Amino acid sequence: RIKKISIEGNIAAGKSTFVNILKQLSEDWEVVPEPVARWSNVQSTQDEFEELTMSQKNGGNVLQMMYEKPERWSFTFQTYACLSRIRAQLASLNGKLKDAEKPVLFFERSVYSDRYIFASNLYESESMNETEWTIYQDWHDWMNNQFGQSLELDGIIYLQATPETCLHRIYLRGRNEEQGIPLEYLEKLHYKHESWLLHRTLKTNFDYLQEVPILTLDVNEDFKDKYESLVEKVKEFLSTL
Amino acid sequence: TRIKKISIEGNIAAGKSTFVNILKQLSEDWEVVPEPVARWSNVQSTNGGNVLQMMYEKPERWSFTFQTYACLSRIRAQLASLNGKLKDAEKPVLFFERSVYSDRYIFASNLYESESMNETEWTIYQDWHDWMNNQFGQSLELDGIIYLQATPETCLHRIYLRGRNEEQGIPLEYLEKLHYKHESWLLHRTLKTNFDYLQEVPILTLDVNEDFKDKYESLVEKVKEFLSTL
Ligand SMILES: Nc1ncnc2c1ncn2[C@@H]1O[C@H](COP(=O)(O)OP(=O)(O)O)[C@@H](O)[C@H]1O
Ligand SMILES: Nc1ncnc2c1ncn2[C@@H]1O[C@H](COP(=O)(O)OP(=O)(O)O)[C@@H](O)[C@H]1O
Ligand SMILES: Cc1cn([C@H]2C[C@H](O)[C@@H](CO)O2)c(=O)nc1N
Ligand SMILES: Cc1cn([C@H]2C[C@H](O)[C@@H](CO)O2)c(=O)nc1N
Repeated sequence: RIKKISIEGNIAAGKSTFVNILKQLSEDWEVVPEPVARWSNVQSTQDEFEELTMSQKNGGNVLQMMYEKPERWSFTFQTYACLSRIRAQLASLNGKLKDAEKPVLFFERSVYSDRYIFASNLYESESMNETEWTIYQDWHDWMNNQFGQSLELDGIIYLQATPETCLHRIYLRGRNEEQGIPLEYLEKLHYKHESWLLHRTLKTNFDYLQEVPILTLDVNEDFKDKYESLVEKVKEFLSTL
Repeated sequence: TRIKKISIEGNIAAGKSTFVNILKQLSEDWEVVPEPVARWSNVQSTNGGNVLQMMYEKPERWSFTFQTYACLSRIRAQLASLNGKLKDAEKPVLFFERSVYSDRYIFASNLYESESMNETEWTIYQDWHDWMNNQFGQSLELDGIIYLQATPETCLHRIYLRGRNEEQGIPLEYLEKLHYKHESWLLHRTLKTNFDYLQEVPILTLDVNEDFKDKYESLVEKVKEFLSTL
């Protein structure tokens, strides 16, 4: 019964900012954030006895390892990115909004952006070879088939910001791992988003996506400047779902 | 599922595919899930890369990728076989050529120990494994284990007999390391896992060091009867 809406857009477009403010408008609205923290500090579960005397230690930073050496670390990062996402998304689908009249769960990105934007771009850039790309897609396909329609989207909200805006916002936010990202990299990700969500020319292995409704919102302005009209557009869009 | 799931464990070229292929023929109630080794030497969706070779040749670069794919393809194969085969059989048994537990606590673990995977790769692999099995752990849980015991020297010889190109450079001491993990898991039972049910699972240990021209009859009957106790 929970409607599932993906917020899509480039790095530092303003997705987290927008959606976590937006969700306050209704007790029936919740967000699943992207597990970026879990990527910059890699941890696995402690044993039940061990956790009582041993601290959960800071782990490696796979996000940073990927940015430093994408040709070595991209496949590892993308596999983990998508696994951590699915785990978090399924749990919120299963455990939240059990008392909502019109429950909406907003996902910060989707398994589709993992594959068709980010990993695809890494492949195109030869940061993943043929074997890695085949394995990744094989895995991604298998996992999607395993769930029925459970993660399937009801709608996508595309926050469209220029590569230049995103580059500035990466600096504003100050994530250490992202400070070396050049404009050329953001432009590549921009183009993939435009093909997928705006021009709608991008073909995926998931045919329902060809027909999922998409709301495109320009987020280039300062947050106060367009927020009202954005909220109005979002609410009108949800009414149609 | 009411399908009995039995894992066949043992070192490289101990004789597991050979044994399970013999076993299979005893009843129409018995099926096998082989390791999809062909998918590992020829990477393809559903002539590609040989990720088995890439791992053996460059294990600090390729071990994690290989271990992830191997386990993923096993879970895929094992689940398919449950979903479709036997079910409606009298006393269904499914024999697995290895398990998700040997993937992790034998193969991947040895790679981490040998520094072929770093801390980050090992932590990611364990997180991946815990989760992948939290969904599919229940449906794949083992009823029994058959441990096919062969010396590292026997295994090295059989690697030669079989002639898989990728394996011809594996040294005796690599086989020794895998042997020690098997014995610790299945004989000494000193290897502890994240899966508490396993400590309860009965194990039939079979010595397969001898030429099969010899004592194979006893072994097979001895399985037929182990399964009666389950
Ligand atoms: N419309 C906006 N105007 C000014 N700053 C913004 C706007 N939207 C987001 N930000 C800021 O830009 C940075 C990136 O936003 P964030 O929501 O973290 O992006 P994303 O979730 O898409 O990666 C943050 O520092 C946030 O303060
Ligand atoms: N008991 C045995 N005696 C003689 N040869 C054997 C015996 N078991 C296996 N072999 C041979 O050894 C090789 C490895 O056996 P295989 O069943 O493929 O091993 P695994 O599946 O354990 O890797 C094959 O060439 C096989 O014909
Ligand atoms: C989903 C996702 C995100 N990122 C990066 C972009 C940001 O630097 C950080 C947070 O989204 O992770 C990535 O490389 N690949 C992905 N599949
Ligand atoms: C399951 C499994 C197998 N192998 C190797 C041993 C053999 O060379 C080949 C076929 O089992 O793959 C491996 O390195 N890691 C695994 N998790």
